[PDB]
Amino acid sequence: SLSITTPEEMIEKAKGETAYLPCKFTLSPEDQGPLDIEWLISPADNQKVDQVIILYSGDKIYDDYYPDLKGRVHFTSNDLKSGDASINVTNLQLSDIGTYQCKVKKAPGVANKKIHLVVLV
Repeated sequence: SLSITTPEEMIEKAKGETAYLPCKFTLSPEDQGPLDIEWLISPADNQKVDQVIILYSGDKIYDDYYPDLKGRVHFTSNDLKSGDASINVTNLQLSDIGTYQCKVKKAPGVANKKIHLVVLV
């Protein structure tokens, strides 16, 4: 088991600003496997869902590799292993509106949490 301590919440920011989407987690004793973190986006302005935007796996970050939000979504912490899977989305666009899901796995534990993002003109 594994818990994401951030609550599901709605972040509202203005176009062109930076959105911080928190995702902080704690581990249970059996979570001894490799830390794996992913974020997915389900945008409001298209019917595509669960698209990967960022991944931490094998102690490497893959961010711009994923086309959605390329160049604009990055992990905020310099130590993800300390329990901080949060991300920043820079230069917010109206197309960024949607539901973002943080997925944290440290085998065998798994947890997920959704953050809703609204961008204001």
